Amino acid sequence: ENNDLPSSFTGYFKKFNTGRKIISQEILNLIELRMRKGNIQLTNSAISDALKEIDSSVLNVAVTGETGSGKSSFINTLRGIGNEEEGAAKTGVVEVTMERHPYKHPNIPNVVFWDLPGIGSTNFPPDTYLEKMKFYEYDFFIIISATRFKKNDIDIAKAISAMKKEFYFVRTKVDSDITNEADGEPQTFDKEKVLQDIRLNCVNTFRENGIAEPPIFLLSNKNVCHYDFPVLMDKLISDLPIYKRHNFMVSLPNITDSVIEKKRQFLKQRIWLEGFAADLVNIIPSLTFLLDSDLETLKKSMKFYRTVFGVDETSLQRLARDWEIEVDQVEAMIKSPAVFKPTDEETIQERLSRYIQEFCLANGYLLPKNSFLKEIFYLKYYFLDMVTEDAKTLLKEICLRN
Ligand SMILES: Nc1nc2c(ncn2[C@@H]2O[C@H](COP(=O)(O)OP(=O)(O)NP(=O)(O)O)[C@@H](O)[C@H]2O)c(=O)[nH]1
Ligand SMILES: [Mg+2]
Repeated sequence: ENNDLPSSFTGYFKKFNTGRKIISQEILNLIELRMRKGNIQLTNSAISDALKEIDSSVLNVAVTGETGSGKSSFINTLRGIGNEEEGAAKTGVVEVTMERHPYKHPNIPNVVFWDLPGIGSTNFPPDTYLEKMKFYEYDFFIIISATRFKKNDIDIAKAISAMKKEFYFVRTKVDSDITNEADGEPQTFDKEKVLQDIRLNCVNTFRENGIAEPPIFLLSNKNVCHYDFPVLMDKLISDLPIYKRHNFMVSLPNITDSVIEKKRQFLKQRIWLEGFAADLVNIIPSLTFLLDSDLETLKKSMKFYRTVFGVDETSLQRLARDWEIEVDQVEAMIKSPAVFKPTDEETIQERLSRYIQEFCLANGYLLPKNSFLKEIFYLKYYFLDMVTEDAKTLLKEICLRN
């Protein structure tokens, strides 16, 4: 195929949708220009900066609404926390306080959810409210409502729109409405129709009050991944500057296979980046000896991936708790927990040695003839596929246990 490095390096990213790239074209060109000239110190530095930006990226998400709107369950769902685990948002807690309480993401501390007090329980008018709540500090400004449209909510929307700014409308408890129509309306019932009506009623409420009509999302916290949740996350990511997508993408709850699959694609681009900033070699990866200086990097990488896909230690026992079984049985459903557990069958070195042969037999080296990433990186790809698979497996169990 292509025996050119600069060319092969950037040729890799065309394997992802324009919106699922984690680095801009411009930045990608910078890296190539340097690489083209052969200036190794500068191309490593360029990549390094690019990853520095991605990581240091901070994300502030503001969520507002009246009590019982679903505001807590929402924020907790976006953090992978139960509605009662230590560090969860509680109802009316912020309302009484009358002050915004932040909630850093457990694994991605750079992602912050700001639970804002319902304007109803504050002696602040719309504009003063936003002012006190520091509106221009959030990347996202969500307004959450349930079945009844609150007059307060309307005024806030009216203030933001009149301000020429944007916000998202997350309507919850849609499940309640579908169960009510099904009950009283035997045949004249249809979730698809009920859904449509609820949506057009939100649309008009905004139009009627002279609001520009924002992105609307109907959903249920008593059964996420079922309605506009997947769409909600796609929209949120799409509205982000490229460099901020990575951190928010990997933070997202693993509610569907697509979310999970989208996470893997992002990380497959990070490995490639790390692989090159680390500099290529001419020795076949399966013929290398793994140093402890490497086994660590790989143990650290595995802990991160596992956490990102919710198949780590905590997440596991948490699931054992629900299903009333034990972690063991759970770890027996997936593969990643075993990787670093010494068994009578083989030692770490022996196992990782095999993973590299299998990976390259199935995927070949990803570069031009006699060019290779350092072994340590092919293993990350391997770990990444294993974790992705595991998350998917467990997600099936979660649903298979209704
Ligand atoms: N059926 C159903 N219930 C929901 C949904 N979202 C939240 N709830 C329910 O509402 C209760 C509490 O909602 P919760 O999110 O705590 O309220 P809150 O909006 O956060 N209060 P606060 O606004 O003060 O933060 C729980 O009983 C949960 O069943 C939903 O989409 N469908
Ligand atoms: Mg709350």
